[PDB]
Amino acid sequence: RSIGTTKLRLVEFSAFLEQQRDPDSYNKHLFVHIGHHCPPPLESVDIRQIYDKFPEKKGGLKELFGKGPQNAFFLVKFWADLNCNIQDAGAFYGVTSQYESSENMTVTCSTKVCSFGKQVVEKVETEYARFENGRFVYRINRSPMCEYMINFIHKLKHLPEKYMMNSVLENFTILLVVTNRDTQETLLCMACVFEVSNSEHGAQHHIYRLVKD
Amino acid sequence: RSIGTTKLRLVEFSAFLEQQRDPDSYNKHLFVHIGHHCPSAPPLESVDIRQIYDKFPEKKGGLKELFGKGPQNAFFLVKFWADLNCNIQDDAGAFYGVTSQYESSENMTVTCSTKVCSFGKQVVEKVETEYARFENGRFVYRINRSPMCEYMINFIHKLKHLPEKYMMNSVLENFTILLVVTNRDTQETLLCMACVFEVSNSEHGAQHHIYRLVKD
Amino acid sequence: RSIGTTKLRLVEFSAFLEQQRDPDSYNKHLFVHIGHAPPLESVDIRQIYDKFPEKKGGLKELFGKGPQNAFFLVKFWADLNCNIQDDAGAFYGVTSQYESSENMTVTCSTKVCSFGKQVVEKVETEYARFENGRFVYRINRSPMCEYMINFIHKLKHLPEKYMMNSVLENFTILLVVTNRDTQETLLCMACVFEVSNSEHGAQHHIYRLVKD
Amino acid sequence: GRSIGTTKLRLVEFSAFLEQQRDPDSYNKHLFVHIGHHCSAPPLESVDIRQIYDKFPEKKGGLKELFGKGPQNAFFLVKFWADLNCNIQDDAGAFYGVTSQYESSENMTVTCSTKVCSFGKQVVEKVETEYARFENGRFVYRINRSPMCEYMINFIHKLKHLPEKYMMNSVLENFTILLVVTNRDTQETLLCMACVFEVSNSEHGAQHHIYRLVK
Ligand SMILES: *CCC(=O)N1CCc2ccc(Oc3ccc(C(F)(F)F)c(F)c3)cc2C1
Ligand SMILES: *CCC(=O)N1CCc2ccc(Oc3ccc(C(F)(F)F)c(F)c3)cc2C1
Ligand SMILES: *CCC(=O)N1CCc2ccc(Oc3ccc(C(F)(F)F)c(F)c3)cc2C1
Ligand SMILES: *CCC(=O)N1CCc2ccc(Oc3ccc(C(F)(F)F)c(F)c3)cc2C1
Repeated sequence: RSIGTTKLRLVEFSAFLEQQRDPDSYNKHLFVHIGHHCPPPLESVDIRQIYDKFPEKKGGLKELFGKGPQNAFFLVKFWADLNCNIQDAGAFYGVTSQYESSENMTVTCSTKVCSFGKQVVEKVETEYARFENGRFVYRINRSPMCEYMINFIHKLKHLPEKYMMNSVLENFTILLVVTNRDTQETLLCMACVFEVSNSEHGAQHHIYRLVKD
Repeated sequence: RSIGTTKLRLVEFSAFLEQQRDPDSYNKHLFVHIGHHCPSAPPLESVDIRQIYDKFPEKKGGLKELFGKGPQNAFFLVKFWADLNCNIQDDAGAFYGVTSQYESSENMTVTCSTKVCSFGKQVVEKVETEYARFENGRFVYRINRSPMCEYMINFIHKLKHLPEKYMMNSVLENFTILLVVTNRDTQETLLCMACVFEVSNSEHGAQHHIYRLVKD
Repeated sequence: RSIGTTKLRLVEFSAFLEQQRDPDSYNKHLFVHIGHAPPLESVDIRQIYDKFPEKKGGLKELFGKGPQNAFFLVKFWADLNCNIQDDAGAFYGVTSQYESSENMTVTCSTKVCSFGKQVVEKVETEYARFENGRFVYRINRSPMCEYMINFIHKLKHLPEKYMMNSVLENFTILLVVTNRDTQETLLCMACVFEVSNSEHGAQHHIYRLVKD
Repeated sequence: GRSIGTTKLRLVEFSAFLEQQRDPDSYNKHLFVHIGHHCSAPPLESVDIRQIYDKFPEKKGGLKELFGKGPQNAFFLVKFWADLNCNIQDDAGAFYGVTSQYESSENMTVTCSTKVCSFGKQVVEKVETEYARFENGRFVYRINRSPMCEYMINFIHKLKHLPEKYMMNSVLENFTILLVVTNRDTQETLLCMACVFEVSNSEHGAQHHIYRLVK
């Protein structure tokens, strides 16, 4: 009941704000987080429902899902924790991700930020395996957020009501595609949709399998 | 110059409070900090060790006995101005810790003795043994995230309960810590740091002043 | 399954030898390792009571207080295929990592036992760090005691593996992880040892400890 | 003693290495080259930059243009004696990497440009942007385990196939690396290292010699 195949598993996804107010003061706030698999079957969602929320030209979600394998494709619903004081104090907006496999491969992680189903920015990162605790580990550590995403978070936090933030987020999505660079095989695909958390616990997520009917 | 000989050099001393308010919220506050930095600077100022003998434990294993055995160039006075500007969230997922790092050209087994003293009498001692790790062309001795004893956690709580820094400084006049790093095999004193404390009133946060201890 | 409960789970256990031959050369050899399928096999705890101490705070007393689902037998096949070139820049160490949903002060007791009698105890207190959505307890590089370093040397001096296995019949390690505040047993690992003859190196088999 | 640094940025670590995992119980790490953290003392020995212009790319964005813009105190020649005494095992989960660390009193976005040059012509460029971490009372810029490009992995293999170090040294006469660390916001050159290579005369050691570049 996690984001993974037999070939690759998501261990960590963390989007955060670090703030160093002074030499004695450090703070780290998590906006969204997914942790490592821990021992019912995963709920399914028809991919046709999200076709308009992602690009559908050459290399689009429909084309990618068509090539398969279908068991690599997940819908991730995020509730973002925006309860943080953005000070004046060096700020760093970052994303940390970790994957694990039994196999050693060169993996390419494609991150596409999408507004009304149109690509606004793509970030491409290549990662090589590291043998830790009896498995091959792939870590993108402290990937800096683009100015688009920093500005977007600022604009959302300016809205006085969470229903207004959720309304804006209806047209905001992120597509994460992890590919074996050598074979061009899709290892993992995460279609990400966003709301703001109202919970005291903070950031939440719900994972679904993507299928056709 | 720095807290260091040809045999051992202090790289880092950091006393801190970590607080995890919730799964999305982490904070780390430094109370005191020393780092080693490449000098641009004069030799370290001297203090007569006779002036501080009453502020530390004496008789067998005491500062006078340790300084007598030498070497004298291993002995330093450290004046700390502690940053107490932090919100203790009722110790909700709180960790009080000390990180220290030393470096040497030699591979040694080092023993770090910490004696907390009230009016010149030992109130608690902590002893830690460290083994070298060869990192970046030097032997490194790292105590990572050593937990503070309950005496020190309670003491910090009591100080922060005082409404004025002048009241905290009055209490701290009679509070000292003696740090002794020893070669466990030869029993040679590598470094000795006699530590005295005030609270910082600076905007920048924690401050420190290092002196050599001499006899004259 | 794995070594864990709802309250605490073993993530990593490694016993190793590091050697720094020169400034450009570093080597690390693992003797034994555990990293986190049908349900785990059961073993009757009565079979192993004589292999561990049974006075006040002993295995029978600990198992009696429970919970029983915290108690495991770990059979290790140790990889002794390593050139102890010298103790020349050599470090013998143990790394362990545990995870829990709860924030606790955990006490890790390690008892080395010869013919069911304690020869050395190491007690290590660990405080949580919240990493990747869980509380993590890491003993990062715990130095081996001289007893264990000398024991490994003496075993490797024997010309045949059957002789090493014979000596190891009367050697055990008891690992007890306790909530320091409540004194609840979180995990107990009763460890028994053979030498590996496998090309793959170190192996292990985990069992639940039960009464019948 | 000798240190690659200015008042604005100082090299703490440069390490090029090979990690090998022979089996689940066996790990090895070999350093090819290493520069450590180092601190009155006299000036560094000088080299006329005109002598090395042919050994690095020139015209627009070139070493002459970079040195012209300055500051001159940011420019260093680094002679490396590489340790190639290592057993490259057959497909044994190998990782070829470079680890670098810089420190500053100032908080900056720094861009590290690495240009591998054969006969003074760029064969590969790697660009890495690093953001500061405030650690032990300073801003630290760490590129941890940057993977070596196939060109460099293949080059190390081909050199090690030669039966004599003097033959490797002959090949290395036309091999250089240019490291340029830039303040991304202001486009100021913080540090420039013009790197030349020999194989070490030692059985098991790596060495280096640092020089100032002058006109
Ligand atoms: C340039 C691309 C980039 O900076 N990204 C894309 C990857 C990524 C994924 C998740 C997050 O985290 C958030 C945080 C807050 C919200 C908000 F505003 F509440 F909806 C998010 F949608 C996503 C950042 C990035 C950064
Ligand atoms: C059991 C010993 C222990 O926990 N120690 C001794 C070593 C040590 C050194 C320094 C600090 O940091 C502080 C922080 C604040 C004050 C205060 F409050 F100003 F007095 C200090 F005196 C010392 C902690 C320890 C912890
Ligand atoms: C002082 C205690 C100590 O040093 N320990 C106890 C914990 C521990 C657990 C496992 C190992 O690893 C080995 C390695 C080899 C053998 C051998 F030789 F096969 F018997 C073992 F039994 C255990 C070391 C320690 C170290
Ligand atoms: C794609 C660029 C790359 O992978 N690089 C360039 C940066 C770098 C710097 C130094 C080293 O280390 C060596 C090791 C050995 C030799 C040799 F062959 F002996 F001369 C070197 F020249 C350089 C690697 C890189 C990797």
